[PDB]
Amino acid sequence: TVFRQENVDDYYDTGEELGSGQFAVVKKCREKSTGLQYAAKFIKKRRTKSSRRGVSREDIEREVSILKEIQHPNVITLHEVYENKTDVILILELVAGGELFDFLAEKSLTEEEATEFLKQILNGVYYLHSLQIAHFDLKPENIMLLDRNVPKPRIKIIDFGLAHKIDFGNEFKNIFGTPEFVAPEIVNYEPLGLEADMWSIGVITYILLSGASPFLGDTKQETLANVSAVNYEFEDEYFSNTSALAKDFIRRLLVKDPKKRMTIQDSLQHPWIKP
Ligand SMILES: O=C(/C=C/c1ccc(O)c(Cl)c1)c1ccc(O)cc1O
Repeated sequence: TVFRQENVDDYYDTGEELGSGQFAVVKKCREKSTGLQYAAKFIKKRRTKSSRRGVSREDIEREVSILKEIQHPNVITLHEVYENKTDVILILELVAGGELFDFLAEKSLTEEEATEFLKQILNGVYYLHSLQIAHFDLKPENIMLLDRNVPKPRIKIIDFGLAHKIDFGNEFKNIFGTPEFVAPEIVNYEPLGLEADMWSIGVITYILLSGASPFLGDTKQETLANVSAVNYEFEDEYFSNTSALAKDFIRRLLVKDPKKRMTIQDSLQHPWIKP
């Protein structure tokens, strides 16, 4: 599938950089014809078949195909896609209130603050899972706020670079996500489904309530070994005034067997969440 091959600079002006990774950079931008503002994600293309630099066209097309399907308050909206010899450029909804990763460093959250964020994450994931889309990269870096200067900020899941359609209940591919947040089946290179996202939600919830990462080791290999062994505990110093029901919610997500883990619907009916 081909994208718009006019020069993006003829239609947009770019500004502040919003983020930067191994194969992508995201810049704030403004569409010349409308004055509306967006985030432009420049993805470096692979230059040869057998290369390890850049992103394969199959991977780029999968991300675009998923973004084109989704429209929900808690996920980004794709506006346009351009390309040239070097890059695919996704023009995405601008979310300018900063990361969930940065806003937490300003403050642990109370259970009310945590559940206000968490309920929005669960709503966005409920939408994705209803469409059989696994995100495969849920972590604070990928959760951003629309406006951080309000008491209950609204959030959006802002990237879909590892997301996959799960039309057979599982997909058998390597997911090189962040060790602290990936489920045991990712660590063990097993078939992957929607359940992997629910594990990641459990990790996010643990961090929201405590400020501490449940599986983090001193090296990536230690973190991955901790995940596979489900080597985590609730430290009293961090959880002494956290409710038992909040711990129960986490405990039912950080479950090695994906079939025994809470689903997204289970998580919305769990007594900590259900109104
Ligand atoms: O920084 C990133 C995300 C940014 C962002 C910020 C505001 C927005 O509205 C939108 Cl859509 C995205 C990023 C994404 C993918 C990747 O591979 C590497 C990265 O660094």
